[PDB]
Amino acid sequence: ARTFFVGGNFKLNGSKQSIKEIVERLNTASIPENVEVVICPPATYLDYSVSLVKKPQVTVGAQNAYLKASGAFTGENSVDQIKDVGAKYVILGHSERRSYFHEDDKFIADKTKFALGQGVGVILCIGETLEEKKAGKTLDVVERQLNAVLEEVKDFTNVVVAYEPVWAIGTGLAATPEDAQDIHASIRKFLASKLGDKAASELRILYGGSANGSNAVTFKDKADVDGFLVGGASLKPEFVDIINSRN
Amino acid sequence: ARTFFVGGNFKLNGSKQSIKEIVERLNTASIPENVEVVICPPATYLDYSVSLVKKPQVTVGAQNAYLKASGAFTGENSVDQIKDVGAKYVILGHSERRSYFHEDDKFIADKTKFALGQGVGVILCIGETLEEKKAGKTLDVVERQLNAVLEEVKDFTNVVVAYEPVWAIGTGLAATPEDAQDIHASIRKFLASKLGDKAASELRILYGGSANGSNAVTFKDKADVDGFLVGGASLKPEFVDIINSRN
Repeated sequence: ARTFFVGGNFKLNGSKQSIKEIVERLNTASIPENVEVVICPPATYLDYSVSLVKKPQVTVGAQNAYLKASGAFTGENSVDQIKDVGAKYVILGHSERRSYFHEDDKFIADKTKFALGQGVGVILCIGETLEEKKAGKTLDVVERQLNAVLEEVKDFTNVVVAYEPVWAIGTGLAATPEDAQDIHASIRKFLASKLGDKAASELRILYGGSANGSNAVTFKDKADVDGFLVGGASLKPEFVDIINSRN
Repeated sequence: ARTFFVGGNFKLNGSKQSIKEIVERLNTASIPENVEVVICPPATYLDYSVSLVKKPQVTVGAQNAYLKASGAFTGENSVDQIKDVGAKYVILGHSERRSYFHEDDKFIADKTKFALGQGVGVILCIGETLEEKKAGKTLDVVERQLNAVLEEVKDFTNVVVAYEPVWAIGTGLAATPEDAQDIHASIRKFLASKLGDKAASELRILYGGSANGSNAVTFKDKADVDGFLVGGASLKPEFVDIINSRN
């Protein structure tokens, strides 16, 4: 079956002291043996985070990387350097980068192929805005975003897809577990038409909307929801509750 | 007088092993007592670099940071993280980010004001392209870039300016020490009209064109060249020669 996957996107937050607390808590926490947890701290703390982890179920990932391993790209992160310090994943296509930093569909596709090629797992993010949602373009958007990646990537074995309901950010709107199940199902069905039912059935699709200790359990019976890409809750003790939400 | 300043921009290069070698060499190297050396490794190696440095003249800097200390900005570096791990500087406005990552004049200005406000030193980069050079817009460009920063920054005490002759990168053209002295003098005179002669006389203006162990010495008698923002050579043993180029 698809292994429950909980990613923790710290975003631009954390210090050596606060992250030490986050990791030590995970080191002593009682969590399922068959769960995959990936904490994603700022690049400045990747090495340190890896050094602190003493839990088999926990690995470390970066929040972004470039499409080349090295070169004259001042300010970027490299998947090879991420690997060098012991990290195992990289978040690509996060809505905050597609919007604020104008990373287009192909940029994300190019980064994904490169990361996978260097042996680094990818937490691929997709999602539509409120405007796109109201225009009834939800499927058109996620399909366009995925299609771009499919042009460069044929194997999603080392990939997990995170659906971000951008339309629910600061809009006074809220996505429900039913909303998640519906779109995850459509996404899985779409990817099956492009990669075949088998690959589609093995792909973890994570809910990337507001996920916390209080509401994680409300998604436990959604068949096509295989985990989460947690936001601010990943910096708190309740992150452990999310990991145990399907016990 | 102005203290000689040598920055080493590693760009997207390095491994824990290679950086250890670079830092250990600087630790045991014979360098001037009155020189400020700032090595700038990828964010992934900032903490490790600081931990290895044992030379008083050597400090560490990041290659880029956002204009906020924390928040929902997945993939960015924060000036507070720089301070947290003992780093002291941040490179802002490097040509590679202005071009490839579409960072405009105001974005750099905002980042600079924020970085300085947090007590982090800034290596402010400016420079014109081949087209701008050919159109004789060199001065118009550097002045435009600086003016944007001046709108937000009124004190350059904790700033060092790096002039990048982008027009000499992969174009078949080469800048000379005479070219550097001329533009540096013009930059200083311009800033003097805005910040006053005293502030301008204390400002370090670094040559950011191709600078290596072989040609560093050719800039020794140029009164307005106060140092370098070294590229590829900062990854090699000759970086030490650049640091000693004015003995």
